[PDB]
Amino acid sequence: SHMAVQIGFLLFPEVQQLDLTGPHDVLASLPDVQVHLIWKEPGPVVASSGLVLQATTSFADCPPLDVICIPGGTGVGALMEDPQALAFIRQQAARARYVTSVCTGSLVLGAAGLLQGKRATTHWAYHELLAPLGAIPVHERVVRDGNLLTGAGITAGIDFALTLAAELFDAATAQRVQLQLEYAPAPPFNAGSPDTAPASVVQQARQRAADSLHKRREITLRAAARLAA
Amino acid sequence: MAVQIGFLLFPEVQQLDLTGPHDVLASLPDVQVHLIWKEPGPVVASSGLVLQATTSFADCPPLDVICIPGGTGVGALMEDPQALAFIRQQAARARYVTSVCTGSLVLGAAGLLQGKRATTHWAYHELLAPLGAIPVHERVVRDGNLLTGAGITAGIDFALTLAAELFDAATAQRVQLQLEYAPAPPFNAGSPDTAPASVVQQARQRAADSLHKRREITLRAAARLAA
Repeated sequence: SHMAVQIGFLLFPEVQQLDLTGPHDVLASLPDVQVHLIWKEPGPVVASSGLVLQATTSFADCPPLDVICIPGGTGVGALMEDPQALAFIRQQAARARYVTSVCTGSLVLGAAGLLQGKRATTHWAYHELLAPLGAIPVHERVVRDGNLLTGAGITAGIDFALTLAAELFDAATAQRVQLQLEYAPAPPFNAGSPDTAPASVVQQARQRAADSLHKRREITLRAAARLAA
Repeated sequence: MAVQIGFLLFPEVQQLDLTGPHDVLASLPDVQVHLIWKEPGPVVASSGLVLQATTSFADCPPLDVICIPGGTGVGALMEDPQALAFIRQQAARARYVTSVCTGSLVLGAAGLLQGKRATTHWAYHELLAPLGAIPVHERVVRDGNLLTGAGITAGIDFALTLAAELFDAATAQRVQLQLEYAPAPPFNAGSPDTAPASVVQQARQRAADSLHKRREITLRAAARLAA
């Protein structure tokens, strides 16, 4: 309808698609919502896995949003130094009801200056990069600070989206969607956190992520210097 | 030698049934993931999200794993002889024949649940028995090389279960940690067993028209298997 809640996801090259598609299917289940997938131009955008998604609107044509949501992925390092994307995020965040992210999407909110003095979370492996962007880093899976809501790594998007649904509507509506989703998780292993995974598994992951972390540290301190000037 | 994993991608799919498992399985070493429909190109999910089929039925390589997601669109597939024939063709040699949520009703319409333990979405569970299944109220059910997941988000638990079978526990644990899959749902309403009675009533009231239309399709599909 013309009175729909306007929800926008930034869709960028090398996005982690589940950061976007998990929340999308939760929020698209709510009454009279319009969901936008936003990039520089409408058209195909390839996720890090090779899954092809389709942007529905340009930055220029995007209507004022009730909710803006920034997903994470390999592609976040480019976005943290993209003046056009950061300008769009700051413009929309001026008047949004909720300014939101999942996973390393919060590093993009950080680069835009929107985490200064604010409680935030991100993916467990990249949590150290919050403090240089002015955030109060919180080791919780969904973190609220006023109208800012951030989710932790990838699958936290589902927990994040049900939390947001309760704020947009009410607990009864969020619970109905949870039941329609049959979201009563029963993971076959207990390795979802660095605190519970076998030590060997946490070590192999920190070994894998080390190169990305050192590259994102340098981008993060360049982004922090631009907020300082 | 790469493990070939194929998802059926059909109009009015419930996209999270596909995209959850896709991001888990595409994280594994030595895999190639296909999104299969009658022709490559755009397929629109029930939410209006546009996905892209990568291959036709004809160009699809022999699959190690076939996975059928669910959604509003399964009713049409349950009476689509081309889709059911394609599924039977791949099921013949596939190492694993699989589904998430109401995707198991399509496996049922294809004749692949006869005498097998299976699950589906809680609201449509009564439709498994007429398609020949032994209905099991568990979130991931394995019967030989058949693995079925329950409603929508069960696809993530299903895919980690499958990952351990294709590779090993350590490989599945590495992916679970990369996905930070340590769920903390803000409510306890994911099952009809735990949700408030008012919430169950409203979910059953929303599903009723879909369930009646699917009761009718199911009994036509069962009658074809019998004849």
